[PDB]
Amino acid sequence: MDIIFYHPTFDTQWWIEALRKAIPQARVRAWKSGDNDSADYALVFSPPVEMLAGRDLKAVFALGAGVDSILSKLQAHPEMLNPSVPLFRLEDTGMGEQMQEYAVSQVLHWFRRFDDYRIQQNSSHWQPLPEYHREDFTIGILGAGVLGSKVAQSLQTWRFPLRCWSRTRKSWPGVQSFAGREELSAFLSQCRVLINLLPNTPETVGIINQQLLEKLPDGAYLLNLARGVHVVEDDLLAALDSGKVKGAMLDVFNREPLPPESPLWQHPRVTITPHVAAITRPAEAVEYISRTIAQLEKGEKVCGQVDRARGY
Amino acid sequence: MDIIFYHPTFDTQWWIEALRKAIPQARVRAWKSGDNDSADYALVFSPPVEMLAGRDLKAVFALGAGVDSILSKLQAHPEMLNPSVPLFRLEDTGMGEQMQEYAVSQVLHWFRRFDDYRIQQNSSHWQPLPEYHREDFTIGILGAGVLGSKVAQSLQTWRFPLRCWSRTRKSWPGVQSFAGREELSAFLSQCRVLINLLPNTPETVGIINQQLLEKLPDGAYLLNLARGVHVVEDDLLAALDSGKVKGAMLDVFNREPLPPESPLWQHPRVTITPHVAAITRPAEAVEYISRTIAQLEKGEKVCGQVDRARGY
Ligand SMILES: NC(=O)c1ccc[n+]([C@@H]2O[C@H](COP(=O)([O-])OP(=O)(O)OC[C@H]3O[C@@H](n4cnc5c(N)ncnc54)[C@H](OP(=O)(O)O)[C@@H]3O)[C@@H](O)[C@H]2O)c1
Ligand SMILES: NC(=O)c1ccc[n+]([C@@H]2O[C@H](COP(=O)([O-])OP(=O)(O)OC[C@H]3O[C@@H](n4cnc5c(N)ncnc54)[C@H](OP(=O)(O)O)[C@@H]3O)[C@@H](O)[C@H]2O)c1
Ligand code: NA
Ligand code: NA
Ligand code: NA
Ligand code: NA
Ligand code: NA
Ligand code: NA
Repeated sequence: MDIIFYHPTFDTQWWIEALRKAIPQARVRAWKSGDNDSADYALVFSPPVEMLAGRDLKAVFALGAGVDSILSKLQAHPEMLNPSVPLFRLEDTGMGEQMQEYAVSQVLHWFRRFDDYRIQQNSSHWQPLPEYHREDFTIGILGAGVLGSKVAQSLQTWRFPLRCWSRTRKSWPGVQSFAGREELSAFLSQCRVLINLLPNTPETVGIINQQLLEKLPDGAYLLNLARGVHVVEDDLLAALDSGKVKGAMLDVFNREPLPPESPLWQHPRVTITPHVAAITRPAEAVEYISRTIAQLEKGEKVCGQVDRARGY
Repeated sequence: MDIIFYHPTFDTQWWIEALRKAIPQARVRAWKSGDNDSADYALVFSPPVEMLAGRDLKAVFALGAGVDSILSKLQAHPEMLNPSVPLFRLEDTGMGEQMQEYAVSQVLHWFRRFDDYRIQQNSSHWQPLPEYHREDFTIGILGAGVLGSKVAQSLQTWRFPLRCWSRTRKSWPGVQSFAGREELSAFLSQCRVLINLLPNTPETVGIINQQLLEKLPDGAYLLNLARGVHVVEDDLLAALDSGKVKGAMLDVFNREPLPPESPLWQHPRVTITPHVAAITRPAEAVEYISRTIAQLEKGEKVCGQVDRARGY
């Protein structure tokens, strides 16, 4: 088999050698413009149209969890990916654990009021604060997917009440499952902490807006780990200023790098990380890709597959 | 049986009623000066000498995990507690989990470089930082006791390399156990994060000093959850300023409330909480005390007992 690889910023030489070692029967090469030699599999991130267009590939692997950019690209250039080509994405490959690290750290951070103590430390002010209680600290997770379930599981360890929201019902014992736009209000009403792990689709763009934020309990916390387009930044700023939202930690934004004029940077109740919540671990991705190719060759079921009509 | 209760700041009425409900055969009363009526058990925090002196109690329960103040008090007033009186302390009663919340949150906080991103956010500066790796993030725990083991266990969940230090060898699979002054250097040499859960004894006062801090790897983190007397604050400040210690989160200090003149308050790399790491949960303490009295009455073994010669 022949594998073509393309990523704009990763260590291409490392990946290619690791793929050769993991799939010894594969000829693995870096794709450059002009290469129209055959390929059975394409491993891509932000690929050019010319790399995929008119290729009857056996599969394409998107080297990330989110596929919103490939899809919108294929939207603008429908000839980029023939409809017979299955599209795969990275399911977990270390991003589950990284999302758990981020979510558990910050949730405990808010629950133990380290944000308040930091404000007080700024004034050299010593004052113990009343403790919060698990019953008042229900955590709602917006997507209930590969990453959503991982986060939920890690938070169950800490005995927080848990609820998730998705398109289809989930069966997680101890997590109250909400499904559909019609149940979104009920879900929101108890979320002391709202964690966003939705994919970017037309049905979810802008979903965290004034209408959503007003359904939250007062003094809620927003942890946006998914895509910046999910949040209407002005509505968030208004909810922060009214006390509706006590605090927000944001890893993604409508424009990235977040422009320095944005009020989010210097807002006392906002924490910013430069889109680093979860990046794939190359050794785990190489294991996942070679295992998936192997299952494809054996006729076994794989499932980590992107539904291009559904949008994720 | 007769129980006398004394605490300077807790809700005495709540405790007394909860103890009555949990031990229905007990007459439970709040101790006030002048009360020399009989008592089988004393539940005390920071008691006056007059409450205990010359009483042939069946047991005394210190309403906390640390007993350094009762002991030093009994040191200054040897008649306060007859040597036949067994002294008990609160083992866990919810402080294990609270120490796990604090330790896991901050360790992940440092490991994911949220401290660096916060510095950068202060300048509205957007920059992803190289990730840290578990192999370089060994966590050492200074005490290996009730709270030390709880913290170690919660950190094992996250796959950090773990090592503990104590007087006696421990048998925790996956945690490398160090014991005695003679092995303290070897223990320190790999501690990327040093978590202090020692009791305050004459053998441990001042142990975190220039000599200890220089044995640490560079860019270490100090998390002091035990007693302020363990840390020589000037030596810590010097290690912070030289880059030896990247960061310190401190819940306890040599004087409390930490005086506002202390450089710790405004130091960029120091986080301060007003001695709130772990407080006992009254319902869990009442359960532990009544269960312990019950075991004492049945002749079973209890063990949560303070060794007054040893100092903890
Ligand atoms: N560094 C970073 O910040 C970072 C890293 C990785 C990923 N991410 C983001 O995290 C997202 C989640 O990844 P994942 O692997 O967990 O995705 P996933 O397994 O595909 O899960 C997505 C979840 O969103 C739900 N969903 C989709 N559309 C919906 C709608 N209209 N209404 C309600 N629920 C809807 C799905 O419901 P069903 O279960 O019913 O299908 C699913 O539970 C990615 O899409 C990516 O944008 C961010
Ligand atoms: N809010 C707060 O900040 C807060 C709350 C609760 C407790 N604390 C502090 O946390 C401490 C720990 O409580 P705990 O219940 O975990 O106590 P513990 O079960 O008695 O454990 C103490 C540990 O320290 C070790 N140790 C004592 N002296 C030593 C020495 N000279 N050299 C080496 N190791 C020594 C002991 O070793 P062995 O196992 O060999 O005996 C033991 O493992 C308390 O004493 C208290 O000061 C703070
Ligand atoms: Na390339
Ligand atoms: Na993409
Ligand atoms: Na609680
Ligand atoms: Na009292
Ligand atoms: Na004490
Ligand atoms: Na790692």
